[PDB]
Amino acid sequence: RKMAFPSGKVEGCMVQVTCGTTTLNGLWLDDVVYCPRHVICTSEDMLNPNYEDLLIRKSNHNFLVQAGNVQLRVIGHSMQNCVLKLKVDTANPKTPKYKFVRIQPGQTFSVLACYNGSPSGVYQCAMRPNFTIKGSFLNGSCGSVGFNIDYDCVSFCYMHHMELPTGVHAGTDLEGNFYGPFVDRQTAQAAGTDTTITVNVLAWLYAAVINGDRWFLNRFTTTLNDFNLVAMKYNYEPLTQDHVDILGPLSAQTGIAVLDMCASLKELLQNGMNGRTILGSALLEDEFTPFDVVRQC
Amino acid sequence: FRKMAFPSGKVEGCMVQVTCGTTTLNGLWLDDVVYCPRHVICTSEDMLNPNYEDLLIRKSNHNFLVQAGNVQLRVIGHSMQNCVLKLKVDTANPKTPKYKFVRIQPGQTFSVLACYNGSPSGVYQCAMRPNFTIKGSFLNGSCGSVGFNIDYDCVSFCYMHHMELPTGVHAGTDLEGNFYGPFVDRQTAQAAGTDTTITVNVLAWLYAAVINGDRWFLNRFTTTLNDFNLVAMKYNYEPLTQDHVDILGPLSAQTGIAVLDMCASLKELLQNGMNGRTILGSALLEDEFTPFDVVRQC
Ligand SMILES: *[C@H](O)[C@H](C[C@@H]1CC=NC1=O)NC(=O)[C@H](CC(C)C)NC(=O)OCc1ccccc1F
Repeated sequence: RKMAFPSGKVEGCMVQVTCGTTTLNGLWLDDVVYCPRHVICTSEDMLNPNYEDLLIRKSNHNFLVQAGNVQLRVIGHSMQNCVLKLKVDTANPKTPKYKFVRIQPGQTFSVLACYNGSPSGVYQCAMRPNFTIKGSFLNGSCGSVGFNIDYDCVSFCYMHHMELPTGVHAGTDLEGNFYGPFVDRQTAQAAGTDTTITVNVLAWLYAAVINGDRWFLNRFTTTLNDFNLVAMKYNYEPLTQDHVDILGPLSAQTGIAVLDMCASLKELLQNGMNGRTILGSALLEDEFTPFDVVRQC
Repeated sequence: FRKMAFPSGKVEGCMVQVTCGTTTLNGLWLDDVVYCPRHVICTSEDMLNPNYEDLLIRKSNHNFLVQAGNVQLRVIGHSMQNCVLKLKVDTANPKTPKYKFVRIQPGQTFSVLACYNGSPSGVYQCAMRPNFTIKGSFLNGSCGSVGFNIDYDCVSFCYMHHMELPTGVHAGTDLEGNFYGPFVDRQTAQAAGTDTTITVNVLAWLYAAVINGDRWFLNRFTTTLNDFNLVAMKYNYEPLTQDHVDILGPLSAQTGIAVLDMCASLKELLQNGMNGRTILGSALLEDEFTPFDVVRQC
């Protein structure tokens, strides 16, 4: 089962941010609220916004920040890349221990989808190799954040800014730097060609085994380089030696050598599933990391 | 589409741990009552067929250890409601949300906050199968984890976890302690009925495909509900109820496609197969999204 981190620590930080006729979500940590800077745009602005220009023309009192029924007074504002930072006069007592991180493609994270400052749903995503994320984000979701929880610490890794015409999504880290070649303007943008996260497919196959599913296994083996040749042919990421290392615990747990699973994946790529499913799916799933699988088994 | 859970924070604020001896499971702390599975009072010698009523008479308030984190909550009364233990505690939970206890129907979905020793580990979306099992992720120590939906500010609690079956699926009760399905809280091998496909959710999925402009499978014909139900059962699909017909109303309205017309389209897919075609990027029909789930993500 695809499993998200419990979202309570993040729900206590979500607020609503309005400028003009534009409302989206912000993240309130300590006495600062972080949100996408395109909240300051209007219809005409959005096509080619000169954000520094638009921002200097704004006053602190142009920002309406609401935490539920309560309006927070903005006592200062600044911009860090694509993220607007609003200083408010009061600190959030619900602020958890946190940090800002930039995740690598193939890493997963939970998304708390929010609208008008209110949490609506939580789900698990992966950072695609082409730096998109396949999410459920509608109008008004901008400022929703993605995160992981290690111990009692929330690592914020994603803030949501836009949809692409293919229906995937793009956004920034909490320093305001986009993942991928995207820009926060109202244009149709295309991503690089997406590739499949191989180490995650391998983790998922080990999971199907742990759960007693093994029809796809074979007795064949393969070298790492010969597997990577076939992987790349089918637009799968090559498997690094650290990726192999990371798969050790699942290998140990099932007694299936990593390169043996690679030989099984190779057969699937070349032949398909021929009606058969794995863990219920007709497709090879690649949004489960080794850690995600282990933690759940 | 994707499975999307409700935000879990209102439920996290209610999770505690309940311990008898060395046996620790999770409980749900609402106002001044903690709810947990009664088998917290079982020993290993008792697991195969406990006498819960006799096991409880031997129990006093001061034998129950209830903790929120490392903070003890003193128990001041206890009772048993079916398969659930109710422990009155001396502190009202300040984080109690608006809530209700609901008993859901097969096919309905809900979020599960998987907890261990009172600490949440993850949240995910489950479907109650037509045979009253759920396909969860539960390890040892997960009992007492709850399933819920959130409507506005109000948490509807619908599931409490009690056990695993040989097939690897899971079974449990509502918050009044009544099992879903024919199962009992004893350490015995129990078999669920044969699982069937959740027809109402497949229909919801077809509506979702139509809303997104994927509508090759729509035909010019209709059927009666009885005719559809009789065919459906031959393909191991659940028959539709009047409540199923009714909760498809909004999607029927959104699309202008009568429920019974969508049933005729489904019938043709069941009889003729997909013919190497996809619906929403899939050769498989999905049955774990309810009409409400579809509306949420659309
Ligand atoms: C903020 O809430 C919003 C979220 C997206 C709206 C619908 N699904 C979403 O994920 N963000 C925006 O609307 C973006 C604002 C820009 C100034 C960055 N724009 C956007 O998502 O639309 C992209 C676009 C533009 C033109 C043609 C196609 C297309 F996809």
